[PDB]
Amino acid sequence: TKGLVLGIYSKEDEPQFTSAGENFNKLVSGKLREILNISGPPLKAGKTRTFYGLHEDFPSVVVVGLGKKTAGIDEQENWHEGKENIRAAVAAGCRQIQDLEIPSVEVDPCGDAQAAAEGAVLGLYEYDDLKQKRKVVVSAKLHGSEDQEAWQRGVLFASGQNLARRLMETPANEMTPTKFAEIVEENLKSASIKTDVFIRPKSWIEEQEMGSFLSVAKGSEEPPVFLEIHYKGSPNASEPPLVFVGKGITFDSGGISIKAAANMDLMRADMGGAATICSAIVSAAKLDLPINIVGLAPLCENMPSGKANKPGDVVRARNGKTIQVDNTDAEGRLILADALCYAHTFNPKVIINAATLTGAMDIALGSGATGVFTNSSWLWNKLFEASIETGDRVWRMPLFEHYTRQVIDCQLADVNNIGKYRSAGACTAAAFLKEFVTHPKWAHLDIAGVMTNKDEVPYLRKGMAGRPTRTLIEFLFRFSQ
Amino acid sequence: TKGLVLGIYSKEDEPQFTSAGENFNKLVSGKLREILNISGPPLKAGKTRTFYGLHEDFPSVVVVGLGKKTAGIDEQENWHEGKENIRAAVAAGCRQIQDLEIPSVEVDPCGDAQAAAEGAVLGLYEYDDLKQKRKVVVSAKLHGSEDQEAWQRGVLFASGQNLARRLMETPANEMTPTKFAEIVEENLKSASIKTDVFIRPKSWIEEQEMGSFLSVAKGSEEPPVFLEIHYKGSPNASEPPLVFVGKGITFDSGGISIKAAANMDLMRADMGGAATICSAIVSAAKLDLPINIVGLAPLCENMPSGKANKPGDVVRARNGKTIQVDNTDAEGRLILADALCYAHTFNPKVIINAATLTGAMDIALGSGATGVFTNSSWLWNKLFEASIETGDRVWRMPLFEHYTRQVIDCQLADVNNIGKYRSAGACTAAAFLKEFVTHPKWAHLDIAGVMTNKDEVPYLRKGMAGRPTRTLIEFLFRFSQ
Amino acid sequence: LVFVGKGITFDSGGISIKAAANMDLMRADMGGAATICSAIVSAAKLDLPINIVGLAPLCENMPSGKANKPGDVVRARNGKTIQVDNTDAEGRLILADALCYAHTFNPKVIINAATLTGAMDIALGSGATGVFTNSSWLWNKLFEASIETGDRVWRMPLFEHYTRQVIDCQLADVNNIGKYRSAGACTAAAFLKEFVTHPKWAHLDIAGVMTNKDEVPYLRKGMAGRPTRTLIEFLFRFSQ
Ligand SMILES: [Zn+2]
Ligand SMILES: [Zn+2]
Ligand SMILES: [Zn+2]
Ligand SMILES: [Zn+2]
Ligand SMILES: [Zn+2]
Ligand SMILES: [Zn+2]
Repeated sequence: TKGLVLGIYSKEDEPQFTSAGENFNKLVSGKLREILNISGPPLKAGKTRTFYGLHEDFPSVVVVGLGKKTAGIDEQENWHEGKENIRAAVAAGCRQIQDLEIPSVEVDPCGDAQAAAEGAVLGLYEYDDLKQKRKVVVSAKLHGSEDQEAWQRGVLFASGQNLARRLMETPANEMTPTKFAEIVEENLKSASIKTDVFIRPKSWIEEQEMGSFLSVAKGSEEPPVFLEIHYKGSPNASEPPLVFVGKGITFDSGGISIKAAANMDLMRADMGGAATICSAIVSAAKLDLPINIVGLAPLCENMPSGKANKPGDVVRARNGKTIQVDNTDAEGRLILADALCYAHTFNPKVIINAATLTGAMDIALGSGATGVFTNSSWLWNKLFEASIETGDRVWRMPLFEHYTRQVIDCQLADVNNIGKYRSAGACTAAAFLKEFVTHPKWAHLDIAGVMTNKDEVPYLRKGMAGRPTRTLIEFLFRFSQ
Repeated sequence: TKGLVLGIYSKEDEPQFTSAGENFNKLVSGKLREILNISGPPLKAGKTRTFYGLHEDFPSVVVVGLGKKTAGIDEQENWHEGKENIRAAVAAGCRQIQDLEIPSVEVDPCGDAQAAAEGAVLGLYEYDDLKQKRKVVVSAKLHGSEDQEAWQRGVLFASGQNLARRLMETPANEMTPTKFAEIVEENLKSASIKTDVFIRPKSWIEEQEMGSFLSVAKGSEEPPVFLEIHYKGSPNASEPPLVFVGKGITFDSGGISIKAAANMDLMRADMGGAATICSAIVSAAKLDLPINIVGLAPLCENMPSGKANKPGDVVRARNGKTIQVDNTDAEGRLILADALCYAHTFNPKVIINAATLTGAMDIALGSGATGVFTNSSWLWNKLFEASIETGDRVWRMPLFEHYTRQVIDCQLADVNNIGKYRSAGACTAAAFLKEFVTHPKWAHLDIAGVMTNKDEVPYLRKGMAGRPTRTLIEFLFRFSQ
Repeated sequence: LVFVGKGITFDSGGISIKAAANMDLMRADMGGAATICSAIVSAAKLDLPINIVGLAPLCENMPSGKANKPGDVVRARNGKTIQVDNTDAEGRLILADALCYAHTFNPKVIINAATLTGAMDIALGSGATGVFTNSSWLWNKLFEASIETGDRVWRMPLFEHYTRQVIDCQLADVNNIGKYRSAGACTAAAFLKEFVTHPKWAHLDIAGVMTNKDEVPYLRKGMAGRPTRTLIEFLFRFSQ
């Protein structure tokens, strides 16, 4: 059987159906509006109502509130409101169809086939892999034939996100460093033949003088990996690549500066930064975006042991700078210090890194937006514009020499791994990373607060969220224009 | 005797003196450069060197590094760098003159008499009032006669700040609610005859239905006050006023949600918001700025007792909204809810409030900038521009409906006093306040992280800092143009 | 004369793991070895006419799958069993064997130094290092030595009162931490008394004089090296 998701707008006499809803109402000789009318209150945005037996092929029709037809970019909220309405409403419709165990659903494009595809595929996603109680996986399809490219591009963007949620969600004993490197490799090679994957072993990592990455890694028995992803999509094979770097800690216990036990299981998602940048690169190659992109993810685990990093140790990063490890839980900093050095080798046009770096970001913006520190207002503008379309917001945070001073604490080393005071922890972790970039166009995104979803963005179940993957794909999309 | 502070720029053969330094070098027949040269390394920004006996009237000459003569607005740091250099350098020079107990100092204007006045008067400030060991108070004067208005306007701006540091620093048993109201009254009436002060007692406050302010206040024995300050500086006496509101908690213990003991003494500065907006209004009236300004500061103490607010209580704000007090330490929120209602009575052109609201602001930006939440980009732009001149930065933080949802937790009341989750505490405290403003141009400044100085801004001793008072005076200055 | 020094090169706490805050300073838990070895290098540069042996057990204290467990009973070189109730009271354990071995040398005097206890820091907090000694003659020579150097010593009690607190049988002859939290410096020293039979032993607890901030003006802020000159000066005068 099929289910049909149909949208309507908020209230004229009648609140308007979409063209597809209106066309369905004519095909059932006015029944759909009749029952909608005797059924109760007008549906508002994100609200659904389900009707049965109106048509032989659609035993379940779910009508969904899209909000005001007029909705556009909201200057205060910094997103396109209308598309947010369409993702929210279609996900709520689709999820009613899966609770009735119906295996396929025709979705009305609602005026924007791309965001309706994104609502349906985000909305229906689940991670029930290691459970014996799995949900019915239903397959969403565009209702109609008129903008199947826009539907399929949304399908594409919502899967990139879903790959990243899956990557993040999987338990750390399953998603080890080589296992993640293998999933990404497999996915990237299915995306395009214009790809190259290098799963670099410890041997290579130590030939590259990556001392601060290697010192995080040694306290675990799990072999680290340096994952080098290439998408050569430019016609000019010598066109300078954009490089994405991502913190891939596959589990963070804290090391010897050990984490509290409460809710420590969420640190399986400390490789969110690698999940995010690698999924956006798989999507860019599926999209055959005409640009060269390198992806760099140092993968390792941070564990207490008799060979772990000790508070006070001084390690040497690939640029020769010494780093005093004052707290072993400020490990991503260390990892990214070498990876951001290596990023420069590629002669990049742009360097963007992503990391679940700091609980300070969560106290600061708590999932309303991911924080970005950038030395370039041009980069800031392109990322900000990219998030107005996706609804997955970005908010700029300061790169002031003020926070740098706080981490240039000599004592034994050139730089300290944690700021001198507790204040502005996101700001001093970003200033730490500035010490390893000499590039005029670098952006640091702190993903820690947008790592999980509970109820905040309606089209995502409660779980690891995969954010800001579509802001990154959209940024690449527009850049390759 | 007099001391003379003279500046020089960083390195040509010779690093250049200012006109005044160069003129002094000619008056001592080349001695000053001679000794500067045999004395050691070239002074860099903020560095000083002191020379004795070059001239009969100036037994101590302190030469001060101004940095690069070319310094202007820094696009990355968002301030005028050169003026920051001049405040820093002159304060370091002036403080050498006070450590030698010299009672007067001629200060070179360094190309910007206003910032050199600001360095000297900020630099030399102290709060030693209740000590028997007091510092020599030296008197800084412009070296020369050429821009005595620019010198005196800086004197004016730096005193407004110093009034606010003094207000903040004083122990809470001395700076009670009527005592603060009396200091401000006295200062405002010395500033202009175009002023009106209303120290409103409890009787008035309860006739105005200010239930959420009154419920914070009742747990202390100290009578609360509502301070209404008017500066009628406009030619049009019916010109709509700008209104400034400020949290005046004179000591915050936490109430029944009691604070930890460690460093609780700093909550004598929880009236920083009232200190800041009242000092800027005293400065605006000294400056005879042609605008109408009302200042509103609810003053009270937050103490545990047998009549204190209890976690879970529901109080009624002046607009009739009920507020569930889930945590009694989120009291400023409550106080400001009534004051921001009353602000609307004045038919204001602009509503700006300031509050040491949240330690979450300190985790977020930690004294690199004060955070501002505003529903208007026009207000944001004027405040941001104002802080480029003063060096006392502002950084915009988001007013998203996302944080509103978190505080619209019904349960017993229309709004909860703390957000549902711990995340984004600054953002949900600001969204709480949005619930009490209907004005299209409101700005909320969270002053909590810029409350203290340790070493971060060089021209301020370690202590309560009085920030962002000059950003506010400067904003008023430009608005009255 | 034999000098013994705790050389823990990093102390994490083991399984009784330290809090994260400021744990980097435990790189200085070998301060006791640093102190006694530097004084012996100085005594030989000074060609002091005496025989000096220096003994420093050096190791690291880390959590792992083979680390000491709270409750374990280990056997010291004199055959006494020691119940390790808390793995962060490790220097105690280390010094127990080293102080046994010290006796082999037939020494005139046995002095050990250790950053043993944060309880010393609560007690005297860098105004002086604490010394527990069964001899007033040793106390007098060390005290006089610190009048010259300015790097003070303050005597702390070796009462059988604190011994009783650590003679808690339960599984072992001696427990590694005192029964109550009180007098932690005093019960850690009484623990060590259980391994000395020599009539002239001094225990110096160096924990509170480990760092300098502003307290003694001629030292920058950092690890301070105290009480090294009190020890050199004591040797100097002894060799007279
Ligand atoms: Zn960590
Ligand atoms: Zn981490
Ligand atoms: Zn409070
Ligand atoms: Zn407060
Ligand atoms: Zn220990
Ligand atoms: Zn130890």
